Order: sequence, then structure tokens, then C-alpha cells
Amino acid sequence: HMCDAFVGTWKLVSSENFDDYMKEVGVGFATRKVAGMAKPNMIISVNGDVITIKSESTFKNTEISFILGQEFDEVTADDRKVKSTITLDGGVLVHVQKWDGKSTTIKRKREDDKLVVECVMKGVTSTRVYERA
Ligand SMILES: O=C1C=C(O)C[C@H](c2ccc(C(F)(F)F)cc2)C1
Repeated sequence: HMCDAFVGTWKLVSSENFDDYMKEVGVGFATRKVAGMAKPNMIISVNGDVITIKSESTFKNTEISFILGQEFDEVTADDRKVKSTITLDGGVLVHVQKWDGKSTTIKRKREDDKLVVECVMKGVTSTRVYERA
């Protein structure tokens, strides 16, 4: 029951500062423009200890499956090959991605009826708000 309140199908309803976050990460112009238009569906499910997070959009469909605390390989939507570890910290899913000596953290939290995603690269934060689909 670890992630019960995350499970479901969620739709993006607002984004702030995502272009600047992508620039800080190193995403190129064309990818930033097309990715920034997307209104993804995020689908979260749990089966035993395995959590799956799928993102479906016009830009790209992504899927990760993982066990908390156990590092895995991830190919991001912008085509980075990263090493990821996801943990639960006081009810917040904390996702760290490491590649080329760099790091970024994505936090996913339940707040009221929303799922709030905060993406941080050094000093730059982006907030992406989802509602139930
Ligand atoms: O779970 C998530 C929910 C979001 O709203 C966005 C996050 C994300 C960050 C970065 C990228 C990029 F392509 F920029 F790396 C793609 C997606 C992933």
C-alpha cells in the first residue's frame, strides 16, 4: 500500500518553468519546443514491490519499472542514458538521475486532488501539476 495515493491515470494541467529546466539539463532547441507542447498522461501502477510509471504523449511514450531504492537504467524522453534511483522520503517519491557527471532530481507528491511533479537541475525548478484523468 506504499504508493496507493499515487496509483492511477493522471493528466497534465499546468506547467511552469519547464523550458528553463530542460535548458539546464541540456535539451536541444527542437526537442524543447516539441516536448514543451505535450500534455502527457502519466499512468502509475504497482504490482507487489514493482512500481511502473508510464508517460504517454504526442511527443514520446516512456515507461519505467523499478523497486524503491534499487538503481536502474533509464532512457529519458530527451534520449539521455541515465542511472536512476527512486525512493520514498516522507511520502514523496524522490527520483535521482545521474549521467555524464551531472544529476537531476524529480519529486512526485500528492497535494489535495493533484499530483505535483517538481523537476530540479542545479538552481532551476519546474513545477508540473497533474489531475486525475
Ligand atoms: O514524470 C515526469 C512528469 C513530468 O511532467 C515531466 C518529467 C520529465 C522531465 C524531463 C524530461 C526531459 F525530456 F526533459 F528530460 C521529460 C519528462 C517526467
